[PDB]
Amino acid sequence: AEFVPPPECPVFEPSWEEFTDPLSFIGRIRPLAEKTGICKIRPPKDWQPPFACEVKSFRFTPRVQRLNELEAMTRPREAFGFEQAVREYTLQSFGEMADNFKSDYFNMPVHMVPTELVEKEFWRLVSSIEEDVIVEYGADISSKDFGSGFPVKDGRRKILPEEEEYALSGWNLNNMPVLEQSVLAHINVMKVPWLYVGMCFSSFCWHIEDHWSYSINYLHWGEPKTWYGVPSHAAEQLEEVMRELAPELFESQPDLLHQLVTIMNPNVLMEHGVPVYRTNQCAGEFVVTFPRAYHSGFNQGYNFAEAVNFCT
Ligand SMILES: O=C(O)CCNc1cc(N2CCc3ccccc3CC2)nc(-c2ccccn2)n1
Ligand SMILES: [Mn+2]
Repeated sequence: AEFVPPPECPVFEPSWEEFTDPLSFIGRIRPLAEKTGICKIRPPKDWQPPFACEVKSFRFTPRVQRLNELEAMTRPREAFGFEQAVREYTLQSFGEMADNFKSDYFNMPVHMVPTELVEKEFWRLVSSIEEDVIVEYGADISSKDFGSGFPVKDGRRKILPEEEEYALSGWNLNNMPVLEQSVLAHINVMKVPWLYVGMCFSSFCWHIEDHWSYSINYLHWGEPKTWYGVPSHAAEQLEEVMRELAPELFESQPDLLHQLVTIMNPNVLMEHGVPVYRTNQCAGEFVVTFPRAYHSGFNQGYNFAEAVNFCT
């Protein structure tokens, strides 16, 4: 049985007038987008920010992902835990590895592999015990390490005159409001975007953000990032289904720890009555996750994303 793609989440193509500030736009589209958990926003055609990361020094140690680790629990192999150690890549060397992996895996040029094929094969590999596929995920790279993907007027990197509008734009993830209101905030006497370098099959589990926060994600360049989302009204329904289908050894684990391994086929959630929506986030497009909207996904290939939590 092949994977059945969930219905598509809403995609918005705002005009220049509607693109004037994100918080007003997200607040207007919320009656529809909050019913799907996630939504995609395509900026106007002429809105093309530069890539402002320090590429000459960009290096990272991506985490190793055993895609079928949950299904493998039904088997202890000899010397388990020593499968593959983490290594350091550059932005170039990671891309060379990523493109070579995908082209070798599908026996096709990387740009010719349909998004539906990677999606179908990803969910087959997750539940396969006959094949052990291992990928790497350059996740949790702080924008403070090598700079944000967006230009920032902090004096650390040169900004051309035609790039200044992107350093001051409200859609620049460094210009999103992040300070939550509370009484403690008036008693005590800092959040920044995070970067994610992906390859084919690199994935993130079903989870919600801390404090049920909104999140916005921008794909600077590369192959698409495939998303799955669940609206907040079905959050407790997903949690009960996920706990019933997770291994019994993890069923009583707290949410913050359970979310570290929650890779689950969306078709199984949909069969249990959970509404799920999907999207392919392409280069230059935004994805907004709404409060308490569970979401997961994987990368179609070598790409570079930036994400931050924002408050309303
Ligand atoms: O890849 C992207 O574009 C962002 C995907 N979303 C992620 C991705 C992500 N990472 C993906 C790598 C990974 C893989 C497996 C388990 C945990 C993690 C955490 C880092 N972590 C988080 C996270 C962390 C803390 C609180 C809330 N969210 N969110
Ligand atoms: Mn997250």
